[PDB]
Amino acid sequence: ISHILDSISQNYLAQNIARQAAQDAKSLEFLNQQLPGRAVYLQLLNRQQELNIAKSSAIGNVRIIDNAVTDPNPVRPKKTIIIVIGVVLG
Amino acid sequence: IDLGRVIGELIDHRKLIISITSVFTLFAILYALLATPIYETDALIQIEQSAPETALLQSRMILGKTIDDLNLQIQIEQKYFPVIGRGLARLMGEKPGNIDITRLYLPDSDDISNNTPSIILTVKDKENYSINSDGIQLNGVVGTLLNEKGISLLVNEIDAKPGDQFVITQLPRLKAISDLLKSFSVADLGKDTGMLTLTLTGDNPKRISHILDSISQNYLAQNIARQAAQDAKSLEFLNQQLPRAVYLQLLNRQQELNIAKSSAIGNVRIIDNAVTDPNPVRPKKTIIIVIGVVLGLIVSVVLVLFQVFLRRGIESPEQLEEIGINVYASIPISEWDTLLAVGNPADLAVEAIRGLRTSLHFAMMEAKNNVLMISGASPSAGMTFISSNLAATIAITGKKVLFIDADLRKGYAHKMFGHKNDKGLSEFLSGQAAAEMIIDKVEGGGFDYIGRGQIPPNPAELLMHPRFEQLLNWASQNYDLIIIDTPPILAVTDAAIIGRYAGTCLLVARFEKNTVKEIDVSMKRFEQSGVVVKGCILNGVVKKASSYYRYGHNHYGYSYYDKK
Ligand SMILES: Nc1ncnc2c1ncn2[C@@H]1O[C@H](COP(=O)(O)OP(=O)(O)O)[C@@H](O)[C@H]1O
Ligand SMILES: [Mg+2]
Repeated sequence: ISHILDSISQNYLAQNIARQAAQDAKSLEFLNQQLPGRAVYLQLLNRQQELNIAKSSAIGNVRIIDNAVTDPNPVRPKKTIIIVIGVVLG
Repeated sequence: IDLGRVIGELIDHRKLIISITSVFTLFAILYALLATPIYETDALIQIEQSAPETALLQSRMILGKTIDDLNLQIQIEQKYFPVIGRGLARLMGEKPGNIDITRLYLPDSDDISNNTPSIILTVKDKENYSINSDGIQLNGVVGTLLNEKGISLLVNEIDAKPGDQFVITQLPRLKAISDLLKSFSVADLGKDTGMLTLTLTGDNPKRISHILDSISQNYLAQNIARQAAQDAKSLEFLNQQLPRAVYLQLLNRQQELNIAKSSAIGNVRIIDNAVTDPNPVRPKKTIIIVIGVVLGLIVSVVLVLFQVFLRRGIESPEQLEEIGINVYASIPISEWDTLLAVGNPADLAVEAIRGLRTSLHFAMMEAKNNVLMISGASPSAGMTFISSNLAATIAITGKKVLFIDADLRKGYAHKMFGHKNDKGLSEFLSGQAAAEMIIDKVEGGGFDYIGRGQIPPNPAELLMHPRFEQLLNWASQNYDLIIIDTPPILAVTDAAIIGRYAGTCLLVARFEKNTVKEIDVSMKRFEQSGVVVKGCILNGVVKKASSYYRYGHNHYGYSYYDKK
């Protein structure tokens, strides 16, 4: 469960940075599909790199302060409340 | 009432309680098993709020687009003749047949009520099929479309077995939308987030996921399109406004608006495409069966609670003795035209009649004569059962007993003893028979008996004849005991006439059929006519736990024999 919670954290970490870039990635996606007067072609090249840098540097909103560790004491079953209820119910 | 009373009542009515509860649980289980399972699929939508988006998802514009895409106005239902044929077919492991229809145009009757025309498709094989709307039979084949009789139908990929029928309904577009809108719900799940949780329920697990995907995609296309439209409208005017430095400046704005429209991206977003939860959400079998048990119990309890508060019959001899009525015996029901005292002398009811025989030997002493009249309140209370068996238990003790069947109305003692039916008590009272010709011997008995004879038209007036007292005065010298069986006193007055010549009179009370006031009314009707009723005989007692808790004793009696 500690390996799973580490995977969930890292996937959400890798995924979150990607999400903010997704708005600029879709713009970059259509720009690459739209790369063919020449002065405008240079203006597109300036937008071409600006979308490359924005996507690459767009990592934010998620920080993992602590990695997953397992509490060695089980949370269930709660032996004391079970035995106590066993006495009282009996 | 207390704990013992109610627990005894529950023990006594345990058959009723168990049967009613089991019927309720059986109905609950049959519903939980035969009800069609309804699944639920969910998608997650994340808007870039989320208030106006909900009403646009549930609109007839978005939902109506899904009905057109998936042809949700073509309703196909497997044909099952009963209201349970679908559920049991699922239990038998039969996979439900499904046919894919891509084109359906019915003749559109559109009459006063049936705005939804319907046909019935009967699968003949994997390839061809039949159609019958109103008896008109039409043969169709997968592939080749059908345009006949004003009926357009295109069936693709019949996945079923031959013989299966299907009801194909072409419901109106609004009805298809209203059905979808009824099962389709939208939520926010955070009340602030841009997340929308689209859920959809239905009996088909695969179909509802295709529908929720169509709804989501349509909503996604529309949402993004609107954001795209603003930039498409500006780029539209730019294309309309292009007429050299400003021209190049507009060219930069030209592509900057091309990129935006191309990028698109609605504020709304999809994070999870629709998948169906394989566990049905309805019917909830556990809560249905549990309610079936609990509802069956509270119904069984109120019925038992009613029968307890409504019953008025006698429950124990104590009820009769609270009024001052001596109960000389309590005869149990004999579970065994025969005399019980002769057929089964060891019966528990004969053992109780022997206890009456010894109780009478002490009560019939100090009486005027040896004549014992046995009457009762209501018919079929056991007056003939007790008097005839009491005569049999006194006959084995070596006494001469005469059993007179003075029930000139419905007396059947002659049938119970073996009869020469001629010359009974009627023929004697009417003067057409001598006292010696009417006495007959019980074969397996030990006592003589006088039958009623032919039913007279005036039974109560015959018993008033002075011949009846002459017969009793004559028989009282040739017999040690005369037992007179009579009709019930609350029916006719015959017993009050006969009771004038009987030294001892006993009433027979039926266990649950007679009431305490009914027996008190009977004893006071005798006393009003000069007949002193010595006591009562409670008849037909059954073993009941309620009597053991209400009173200390159930008054049934114990079995005492050596088992061999
Ligand atoms: N304690 C009993 N046990 C078994 N059967 C009984 C008992 N009392 C009556 N019966 C039966 O129920 C019927 C009613 O008895 P019956 O003598 O005809 O009633 P009555 O003369 O009071 O109208 C009879 O067939 C009788 O055999
Ligand atoms: Mg009778």
